[PDB]
Amino acid sequence: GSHMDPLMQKIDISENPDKIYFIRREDGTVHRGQVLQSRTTENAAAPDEYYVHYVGLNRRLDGWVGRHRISDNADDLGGITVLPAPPLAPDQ
Repeated sequence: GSHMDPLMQKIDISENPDKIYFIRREDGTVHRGQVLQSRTTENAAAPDEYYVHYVGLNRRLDGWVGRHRISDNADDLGGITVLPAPPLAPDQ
């Protein structure tokens, strides 16, 4: 949460627009979605939202989604539409 890495400067679209991005829905069920735009709010030092267009899914569903929801890999999101077992308060 400080100083943007010289590479992790938010996912770049101009490289694979066709590439389908996965987005974890609020309920939890992850679903495909094409990203077209993105904005880092006024602050522009942490905030950032990507416009997602769920493929096949209702157009109304389309909107803005936080970076945390979008990910190139599904496993990170929800392991392919599956809720991960809640941690029993892990601590050494």
